[PDB]
Amino acid sequence: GKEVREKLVEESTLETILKRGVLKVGMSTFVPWAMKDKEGQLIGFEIDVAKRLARDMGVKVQFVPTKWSGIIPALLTGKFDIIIGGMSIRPDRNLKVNFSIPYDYSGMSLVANKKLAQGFSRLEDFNKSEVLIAARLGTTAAKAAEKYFPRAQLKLFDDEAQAIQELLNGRVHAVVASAPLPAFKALEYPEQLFLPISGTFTKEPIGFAIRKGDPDFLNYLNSWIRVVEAEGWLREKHHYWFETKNWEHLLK
Amino acid sequence: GKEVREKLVEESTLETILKRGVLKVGMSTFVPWAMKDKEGQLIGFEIDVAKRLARDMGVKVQFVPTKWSGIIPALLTGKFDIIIGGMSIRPDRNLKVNFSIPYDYSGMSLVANKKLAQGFSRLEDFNKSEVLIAARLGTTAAKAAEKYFPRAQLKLFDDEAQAIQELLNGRVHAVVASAPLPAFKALEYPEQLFLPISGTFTKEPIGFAIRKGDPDFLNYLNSWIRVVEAEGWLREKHHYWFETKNWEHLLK
Amino acid sequence: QGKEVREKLVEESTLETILKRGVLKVGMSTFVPWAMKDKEGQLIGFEIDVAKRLARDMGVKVQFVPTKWSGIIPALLTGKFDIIIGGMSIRPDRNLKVNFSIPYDYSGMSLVANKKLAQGFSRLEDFNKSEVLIAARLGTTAAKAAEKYFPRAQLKLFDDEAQAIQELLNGRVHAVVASAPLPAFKALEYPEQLFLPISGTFTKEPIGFAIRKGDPDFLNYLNSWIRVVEAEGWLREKHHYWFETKNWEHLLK
Ligand SMILES: N[C@@H](Cc1c[nH]c2ccccc12)C(=O)O
Ligand SMILES: N[C@@H](Cc1c[nH]c2ccccc12)C(=O)O
Ligand SMILES: N[C@@H](Cc1c[nH]c2ccccc12)C(=O)O
Repeated sequence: GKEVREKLVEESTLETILKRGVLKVGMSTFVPWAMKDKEGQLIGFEIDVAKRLARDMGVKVQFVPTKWSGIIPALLTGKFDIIIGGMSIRPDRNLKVNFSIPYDYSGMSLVANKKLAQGFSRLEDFNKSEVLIAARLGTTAAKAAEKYFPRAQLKLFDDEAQAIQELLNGRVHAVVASAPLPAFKALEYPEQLFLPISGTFTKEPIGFAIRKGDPDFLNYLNSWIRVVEAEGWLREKHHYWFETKNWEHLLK
Repeated sequence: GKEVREKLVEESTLETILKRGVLKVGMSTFVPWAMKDKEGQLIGFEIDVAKRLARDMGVKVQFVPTKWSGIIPALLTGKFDIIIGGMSIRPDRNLKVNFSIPYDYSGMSLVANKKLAQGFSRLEDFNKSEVLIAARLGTTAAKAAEKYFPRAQLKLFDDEAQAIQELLNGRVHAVVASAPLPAFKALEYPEQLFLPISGTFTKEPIGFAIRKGDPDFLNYLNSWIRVVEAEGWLREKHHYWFETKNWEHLLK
Repeated sequence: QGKEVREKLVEESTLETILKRGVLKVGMSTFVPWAMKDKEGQLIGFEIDVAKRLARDMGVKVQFVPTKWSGIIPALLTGKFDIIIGGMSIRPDRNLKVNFSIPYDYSGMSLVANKKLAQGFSRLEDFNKSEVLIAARLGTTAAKAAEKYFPRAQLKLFDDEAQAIQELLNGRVHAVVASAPLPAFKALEYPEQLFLPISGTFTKEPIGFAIRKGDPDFLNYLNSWIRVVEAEGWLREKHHYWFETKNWEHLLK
């Protein structure tokens, strides 16, 4: 009279984590979401979120850096328990994984090369056949480039630094990427780069991704988000990482 | 040692939809939530919601128009996968079906007959035993009439146009219905009708209804709502259908 | 057939257990004005009102199972009742064993101090000192808060609230830490001995129902119910009545 329900509880990935004593977290490099610093340790907003979640669960944390384009297959094949990697909740991804409630929000922005894109002042100036746009492979930045600049030539990169180097070198007109990356890079490299428009042109809820059939793990993650949101801690961390450069000299 | 969990995933109605290639949606006629255009094809706020959801799942959409009084039994016996019908989340209904998070909010309003309700300037003027009120059978409008005008005689109709026609004919004092229907009809027929009070006297979250034991389908629907809400799409659609009459030329 | 596991999960929900019994069994503990016995001998308060409307909207009777707070989660786990509706803060350590609804209320921590021992105190830091003795209820988030915000002070955990106040009045502790509005009530009650050194609250804690795990249908029902009564304004009206007025005072005496 209770077997099915008890078996569902036992098979939760939350129970797998508790038995192992370690939360295994899949993520990828996006500055300042997650990145290796000069001491060789991972830091960033997503790292702070994952480290606190592990601590509040009473377990150790282990990070499993993964190629972003293969991060969902890695979750599905059990390379880790959870994606904490600044993943936008999306209905195509949700076919394969389940999402928590949002713990952050992001929006898409654009940074441009001063010589190639001189005089460009509007989104539509980049939606032309002769314009080359760079974005990160497998991300919502690529999807936004296709949606808002469909006539542009889109060039995808599996590495964030390789994409910005193309822009610095004058090989593409713009990089499309989540704020605050475009604004930060325009301020970092004013000799080569500029920010044509302030603000953002998408609004994207960010959630944890976990494997399906696990309502108990979802309950735990959503309850955890609600508590640290009400505490003001997510706002504090969002401001530190995305609205200051106080962490800048931790990096190589 | 994970059969129960793997079987729950396989038995989700989300997987049933994906393998069929078609989302089957139950709904009923309420202008402008869902109604036939002059070609005989369905249009409205709820139709647009269902069409986007199906498209974002990668499937076709098939509408199953249903008598509202039997729409939950139809869901339970498998006539369709989901109710996208402007349904208020309610605890009695929740005994039989599960509800998504809200994708819309509505509120109750009243439109009155000028001759029978001459002088009725307040809501309490309609809470009298000599007053007759019409409402749609099986809706929260019928419940609202029972709660806020318990002394009045309630006349129920399974057809929206039949109810407003009784009001137009001077056979009832008022129709209780979700905004914007009362305001729209008072502006459409000022010779017969008037709106004694602006604004609404209920506030009702609107949710999808699906069959129980399906946490995976619930996760998908709620994550979808969060994405299209943040995009501003639900707001745009709510404004077009419920705050303008720009769609009237599609009807007749 | 082909839906066996799913149909069994539906049938094994505690929601169905409640509907078949015809009665909702609610675990709670006595905290004024969350839940308390009035002078007619009946339970009243914010949590009682929430539980009574939930039961009525479910179509069942309600039965309250008063339980000692430190043992309330073990009592839920062993089936002494169906649900905790007892002002319980959603917390990650508790969530290891039970599941939580979305929030139906929020609380924040406060503090009530002895006038003689804590004369001149006016900030949180004044109480964070080795000589300061602080009391908090065992097993509550007041104990966690005292540990976090007053780590240097000597912490006296208790489970007899009346005895803790007796010690605060005779000056055997400097302050009592507890969820607002209770410290303010104790201060506004005994203005000669006690006072309220800090205005407002220094935590923000979402409050949720707690239920046994593996029950996504019961969670859906509880969360949908909260959404409806929150939209109606009813929860905020009940929060105001119990926690921001004393209109209920003379039901007690
Ligand atoms: N949210 C993006 C990933 C992302 C995070 N930070 C970024 C910065 C730039 C480009 C992409 C990103 C996605 O889900 O696909
Ligand atoms: N929300 C109502 C249905 C509804 C939508 N639009 C309406 C207009 C008039 C009356 C009822 C309705 C319900 O759940 O019952
Ligand atoms: N929210 C507290 C319980 C509580 C409610 N009201 C209180 C008043 C005093 C002390 C504790 C409480 C907890 O979960 O631990």
